[PDB]
Amino acid sequence: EWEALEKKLAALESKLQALEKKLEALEHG
Amino acid sequence: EWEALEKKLAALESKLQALEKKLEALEHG
Amino acid sequence: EWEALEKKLAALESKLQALEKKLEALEHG
Repeated sequence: EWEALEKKLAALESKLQALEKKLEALEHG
Repeated sequence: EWEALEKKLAALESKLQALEKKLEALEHG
Repeated sequence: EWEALEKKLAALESKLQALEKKLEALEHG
């Protein structure tokens, strides 16, 4: 159970990283 | 392009909330 | 609107991180 839950956090976290990579490229870029 | 980022953010939001429901649930009842 | 996107991002990051210290509470005993 915990592993499944950490799994999810880590996959969202990747996704928030993705989008964040995109914004700060538009802004000042 | 703003709209695309906008949709994406909203889908990330729905996911976290689902995750936060899971956590409140084990954590609270 | 572009700033708005930026604040919505910090707030889901921040929240992801608060969920993690929550999961962590649950596991750690």
